[PDB]
Parts: sequence; C-alpha cells; structure tokens
Amino acid sequence: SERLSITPLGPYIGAQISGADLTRPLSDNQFEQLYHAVLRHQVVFLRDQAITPQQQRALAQRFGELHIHPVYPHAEGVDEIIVLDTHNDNPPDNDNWHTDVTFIETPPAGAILAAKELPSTGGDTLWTSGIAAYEALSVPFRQLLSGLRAEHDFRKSFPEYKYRKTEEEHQRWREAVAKNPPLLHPVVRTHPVSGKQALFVNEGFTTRIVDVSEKESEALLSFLFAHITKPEFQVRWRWQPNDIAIWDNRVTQHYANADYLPQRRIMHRATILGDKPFYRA
Amino acid sequence: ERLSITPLGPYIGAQISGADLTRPLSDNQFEQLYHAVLRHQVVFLRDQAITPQQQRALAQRFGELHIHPVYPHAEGVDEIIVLDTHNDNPPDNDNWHTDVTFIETPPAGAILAAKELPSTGGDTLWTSGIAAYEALSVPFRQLLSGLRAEHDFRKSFPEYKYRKTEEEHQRWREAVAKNPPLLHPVVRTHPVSGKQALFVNEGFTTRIVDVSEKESEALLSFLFAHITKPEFQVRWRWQPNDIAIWDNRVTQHYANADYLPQRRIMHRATILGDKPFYRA
Ligand SMILES: O=C(O)CCC(=O)C(=O)O
Ligand SMILES: O=C(O)CCC(=O)C(=O)O
Ligand SMILES: [Fe+2]
Ligand SMILES: [Fe+2]
Repeated sequence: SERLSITPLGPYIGAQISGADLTRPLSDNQFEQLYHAVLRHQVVFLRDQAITPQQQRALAQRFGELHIHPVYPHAEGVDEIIVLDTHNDNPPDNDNWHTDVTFIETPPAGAILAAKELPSTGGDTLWTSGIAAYEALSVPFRQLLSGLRAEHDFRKSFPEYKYRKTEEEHQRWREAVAKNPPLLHPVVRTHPVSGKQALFVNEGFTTRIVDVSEKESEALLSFLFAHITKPEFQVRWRWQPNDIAIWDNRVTQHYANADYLPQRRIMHRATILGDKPFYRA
Repeated sequence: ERLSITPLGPYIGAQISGADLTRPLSDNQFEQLYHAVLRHQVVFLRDQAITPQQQRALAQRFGELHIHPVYPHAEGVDEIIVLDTHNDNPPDNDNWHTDVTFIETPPAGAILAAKELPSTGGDTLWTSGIAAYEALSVPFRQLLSGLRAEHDFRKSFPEYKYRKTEEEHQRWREAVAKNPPLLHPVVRTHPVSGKQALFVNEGFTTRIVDVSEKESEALLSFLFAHITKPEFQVRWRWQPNDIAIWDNRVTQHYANADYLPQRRIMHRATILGDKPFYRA
C-alpha cells in the first residue's frame, strides 16, 4: 500500500480518508498512517467499505483487545460486534454527549462504526475534541481541573426503569450493574501516546467530581457539559450506506441524532479496549 | 464597665449591650466595640435613641465620613444620610450587594439607625465573605485567589430603566461616565485581620476578567448562590432605635422590600474605606 489520501474536515478534528480497501487486510505502511491518522485527527472517515462483522472484528483486533458490551445486542455469532438497530420499538439512546464505556477501569481507546441500514435523511453523528476544549480553557481553569477526579457510573446512561420490558432484559441490567460499580477517572487526561492534555469527562456517565463540593461539582460539570458543545470543537458527519468511522475514544465524545423514527436505522460497531486513563504534568 | 457581646452565630453577627451611644464611649468601650465589629462583621445595639450628631460622632471614630451629593441628610448633619422609603420612594436595596464597590475605594463600613419603622417587615440580612470563602474546597480557594473582577455601575443601574424621559437618560449617561468599570480582588485580604474573604456581590460584579467569559458566568453563577447560603448569614428584625454597625469590607447585605405601603426611615453614616487588595 503506497499511501493514503487524508483530507482534514477541520483544524482540530475531522478527516476523510480514501485509498484503503477495508474488506481485505492492509500492509504495515498503511496501518501506521491510518493509525496515526485517527491519532492525529481524532476521528477519521472512510467511505465505500461494505464489510461484514468478522472483517470489522478483524481490523479492530489489529489495534488491540476488543470489549464486549453488557446490555447492547450483538450481531449473530459475532459477540465482539454490537448492533444498533433502531426503530419505533427500539428508540435511539445515543443522542447525548458521551465517551464509550468510561464506566470500566480501562475505557476503550477506539471504535469503528459501520452504516448498514440508514433512513432517508437524519441520524447524523457528531464527535467533539477533548483536547481542543482543554486548550480553550483559561490557564486558571486548567490549573483547577487538572488533578481532579470524577466518578463514572453505568446507571447514569442505563437506568433501571429503562430495562424492565422483560424480566430477561431486567436481569441483564442487574448483572451489568454488578460488574461495573462507579469508579474514578481524571478530569484532565494525558493521552498515552501523544501526551497531549484533554478534558476527560462526559455527560453520559460522569456523575460528579469527588475532589470538590457537591455544588462546586454541579457548577463545574454544568459548565463542562455545555463547553464541549461549542462548534469549533467538533466535526459532523452525514451518514451513507456502507461507511466506516474510526475514532480515538481517549480524547473525544460523540452524539448520535435521534430524528429518523419511525424509520429504521442499523449500525454495527467494533470496540477496541484501552489502558488506564491517567494524568501527568 | 465591659460591654456585653452576645454572638448571634458561629460565623457572623452579634448583639452588644452596655453601651450608651448617646454619650462618648470610653477607650475601653470603643475598643471592644471596634474589635467586635471586626470579629463579628456586623453587630447590633438596641435601645439607642441617638441624634444624627451623636451618630456622626460615633462614626468619626471609625474613620472619615462621606457627605452624600444626592441623598438628603439629617437636620443639619451632612454626614448622616436619610433613607426615607414609602410608596413614593420604594425600597431598592432588596438584592445582595456590598456598598459602592464600583469605585476604587469602597466604604469600609457603615452605621445604620432605625428612626421609624413599618409594623413588620424590613428585615436586613448580612452574609459573611469570610465563612463563604472558607466553605470552599481547596481547589476553589486556589482558583479564586488572585483572580480579579470587574465592578460596574450599570449592572445595578441598567440603561433600560432610565429611558422614560430623555432627561433621565443623559443624567444616566453622565453617571456612567463618572463611574467607569473597574477591578477588585475576587478574594480580598482584610486590611486589619488578614483574613481572606470572597469579595464579589451580584449588585455590581459583572465578571472575572482573569478567565473566559463562559467560565466567569459559571463561576459567578456559583458564587452568587454560594454566598446566599443560610449558614453564612445573620438576619435582623428591626426595632425603633436599633443601631447596626458593619464591616462592608468583607460582607454583603440584603434589605427586604416587603412593607409598603408603610413608611420606613433610617439614618446612615458611611465610613470611607481604603483600596481593596489580595495578599497570599
Ligand atoms: O449510531 C451511531 O452513529 C453512533 C452510535 C454510538 O453512539 C456508538 O456506537 O457508540
Ligand atoms: O435599609 C436597610 O436596612 C439597609 C439599606 C442598605 O442596603 C444600606 O444602607 O446600605
Ligand atoms: Fe457511542
Ligand atoms: Fe447597601
């Protein structure tokens, strides 16, 4: 593989890449750059790549160990890959800013989304840079946040009252809650590789900053959750059938619009595991 | 005779008995009165039927007094302002504020005397800037210490409320010119005790200049609420002839406007203060 065409969709986050057939493995000249592409633009987009779960699970394992979701349905015979089929009976639930599975000791470092069945229009998906948003913070503020820890809870994005349709569904929730208690993650996170600083909190799971008072936390989080929706921090993608999206889950957050029902939307996703989030001067 | 100092709480306010403010106080009495004001930030003395003069004489022992260019004053004592509120001059102090912080040298304190009062209502409350600051977590203390905030005249006196007649629209424009926005420490070090205290008030503070606009809005939103917490306050129910002495350097106060159509008359002495500063 000679090289790849990387087109930045913005100065901070965004990149549309081509010249990379994702149905068949790739060399080591290609991976490096594609790897460093996602590690550079935080989230890259590759089009026209009609690949099946196994193919998706394949590449995802090239980045690292994959993670299995405790409540979301998986594709047939393919646990590793979770399926997001949405309709009137199964409303969308990712229309909130979040960072995939930060409720575990070592949150996923990346993920690969793939469009299967898309509605006529809608279902756009956004990503926001945790590193930009940090840079946008005044010095006095970085000093404040850096060093503080914030709790993450599975229940915040998955409440019991939302998993009682059946007794099975309820049982699965109870188990998932059990294996995932609330735990701490730095407000400011140092990227394992780059070493760049980034805001590591997200509305989907962060319940509170334990290092300050309850109301100081409400006020700080109330600011951070708004701060990250600033346009200049994000890239927006309009989906098209058979499309690939790979992003770094250590320094970003995404949001998936809910505006296509009663139509049906089907997405497949691979979830690469990562290390222990941390902070360092 | 030592004065009786009864604290009204663990952080702020106290009621003092044993002092006859109608006559000069001995060194021993003024000193324990002075020190009680620094300690409790706001003290109250009841049954003190004094004259403006006698009030001025007491205020002059705390520092220079202000002669107000507008507000009317007592019989023949320019230093004693008359705050006469009723239906044709409604109360306008029912908001948390620190007096005239929009000038380089906000008053160091004041002496308020209740001349005439509504049958009920008119309660005035003070909130402790010291207790509020110390109730912050170490990370907020280090954040707010050293930051500066803008204090604007126009935040308490908005242009949209002075547009009726084009007359009181230019005298507004004029006021706004004689009092431009200026800065103060977000955390003020008391000139005497060296105690640190939050020094913003929503009557005049418009924003922290040392951080972003949004960050400022979030911080102030928090601080304007944090200081209204019950634990940091003392509430006073007035009685005719009450005297209240407070340290405007580290507190804020709020006067309830819930007694019209009844009439309320207070006499006030304003004590000029020095420059507000922060020193670690
Ligand atoms: O449906 C999408 O486009 C994204 C869904 C999502 O938030 C995820 O897979 O983590
Ligand atoms: O009327 C009062 O009791 C207090 C009014 C006031 O805010 C002041 O004198 O500064
Ligand atoms: Fe997601
Ligand atoms: Fe006042």
